[PDB]
Amino acid sequence: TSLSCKQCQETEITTKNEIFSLSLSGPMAAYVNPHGYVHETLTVYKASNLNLIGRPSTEHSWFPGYAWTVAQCKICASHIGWKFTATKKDMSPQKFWGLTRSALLPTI
Ligand SMILES: O=c1ccn(-c2cnc3c4c(ccn23)C2(CCNCC2)CO4)c(=O)[nH]1
Ligand SMILES: [Zn+2]
Repeated sequence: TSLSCKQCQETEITTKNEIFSLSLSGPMAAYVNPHGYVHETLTVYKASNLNLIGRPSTEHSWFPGYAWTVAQCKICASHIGWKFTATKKDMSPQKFWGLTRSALLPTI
């Protein structure tokens, strides 16, 4: 139960027992960005070895209620996913992560 950066390979990002379904039609979804490109994601509660980058934004957020910040590998600066943060106190969970499945190992 261990998932790692695909590019540098050594770095543990998260474990499989951190996965959860917030699509509610699965933990694994696919979302389209503004330019029309499709990203196949995986929602997890917790992840580490990630440098965040930029302010949280809600421009075209895939989870309404939440804002997204870009996330990268500490080591190789490879784009892993985004971190989602709630915009009010009442929501739950308050924060989680949406990771690119094709950026992790093993890919599932
Ligand atoms: O919830 C999410 C998570 C990530 N994204 C996302 C992934 N790639 C982009 C992206 C932009 C905005 C959002 N995203 C652009 C649009 C044009 N101006 C620069 C930013 C270019 O690439 C979301 O759209 N929603
Ligand atoms: Zn890496």
